[PDB]
Amino acid sequence: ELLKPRTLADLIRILHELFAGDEVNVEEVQAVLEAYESNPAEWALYAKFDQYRYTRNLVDQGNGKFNLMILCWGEGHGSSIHDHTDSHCFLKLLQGNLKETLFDWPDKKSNEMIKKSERTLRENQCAYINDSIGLHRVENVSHTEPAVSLHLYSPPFDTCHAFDQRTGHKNKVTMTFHSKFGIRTP
Ligand SMILES: N[C@@H](CSOO)C(=O)O
Ligand SMILES: [Fe+2]
Repeated sequence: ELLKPRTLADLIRILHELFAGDEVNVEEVQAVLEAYESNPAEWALYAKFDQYRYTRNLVDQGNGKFNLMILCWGEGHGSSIHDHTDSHCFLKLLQGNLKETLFDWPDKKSNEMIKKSERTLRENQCAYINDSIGLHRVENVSHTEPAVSLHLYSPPFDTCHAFDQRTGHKNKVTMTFHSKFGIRTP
């Protein structure tokens, strides 16, 4: 039974229940993420920005089944075009707006990767991606407003591929945490 999370801590407790088993009900998880109303005081501890690129801040390590983290995007900060390593990936906006651009998996032949679609993700909305859906790029295109997002990945993963938009060629990247549980982890 899905109830509205009252706070980030409550959301975390609910997520531990939803991931207690071996499978994932994507629509239920997205619905509970969306139902949490962002409260900046509750996540300020994790919202550690860097001037030059977006940061990844671990909030909860789940139950062996997922990682929950907060990403902090300065003005103009964005990602590579990337995949999600055979995992579910939910993104909920906590502050600001992000542009998500979708791309198909490239063919083996070298070619420009042309966007398939794009949308603006707005405060409190929860999006979902997985490799079956495609690849994406996520960007804070604002010149004036930093963005903060809450991401849930299941299973957890710490490597992915970045894709060259000009050719479709991929390179393996190791992801790092800027902080864990509020503690900077240089
Ligand atoms: N997947 C990117 C963020 S966009 O992914 O919803 C990352 O975890 O760094
Ligand atoms: Fe992503």
